[PDB]
Amino acid sequence: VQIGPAPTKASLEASRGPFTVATTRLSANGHGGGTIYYPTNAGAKVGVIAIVPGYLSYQSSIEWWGPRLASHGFAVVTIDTLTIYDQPSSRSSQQLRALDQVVALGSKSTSPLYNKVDGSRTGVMGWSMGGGGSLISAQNRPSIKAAAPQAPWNTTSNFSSLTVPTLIFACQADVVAPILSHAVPFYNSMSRNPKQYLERTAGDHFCFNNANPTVGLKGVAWMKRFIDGDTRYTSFACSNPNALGFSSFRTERCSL
Repeated sequence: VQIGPAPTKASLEASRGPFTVATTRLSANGHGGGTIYYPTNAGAKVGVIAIVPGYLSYQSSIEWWGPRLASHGFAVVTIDTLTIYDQPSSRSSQQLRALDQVVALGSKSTSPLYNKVDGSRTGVMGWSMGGGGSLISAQNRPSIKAAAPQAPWNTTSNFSSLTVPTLIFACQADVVAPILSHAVPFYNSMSRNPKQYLERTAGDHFCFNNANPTVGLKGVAWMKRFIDGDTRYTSFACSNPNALGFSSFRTERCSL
């Protein structure tokens, strides 16, 4: 599907895409509740992205993605977890529940999301333990169309089964999830999928939590290309962004 205008570097670096963003609450049901960001004027049904925070953290740590992605044509739910101590596998379960519940609101005539969402097109994102959780979600539910975790943290690194297109945002100087034992092994384990690695120069573990323009371009382009199948975004999704402030870029099985 092709939603919205032809993309440009400027339009993807901008604070917002073309659409106006509303919100509605996701009640706590097997997670800590969330906010659903959605476009009011996409003109067609949109896919769903669920985003999960890190250890000891709340929705605010991942919130900037909500309006950013929603304004380009996605329903984006940012959740709190059952507890702030929850580990990656629990965060994955909660993320999948949030996806399913947003999809179900799209079929509820009393929901603001009624007739606005397409449950056949879904993605997962998240930070830190929620980034590990997003890789776990993609591993456990291969019908997901795209994953784009940031500063992912996980105690194991065998993501070789993944078939989901996966972009890893990595923080070069991360002390919490050091890249040589977390992000890089996670990336290297993958061989069956379109995949990408983008590393922020001298970044600490929180380096993706505050709305960088290249990060925003990449996350939207990856989700457009792989959730929507929108080949207008292939060049933005697959290319080195050639941006100041990034120390490494790698991609495979992301052609043209």
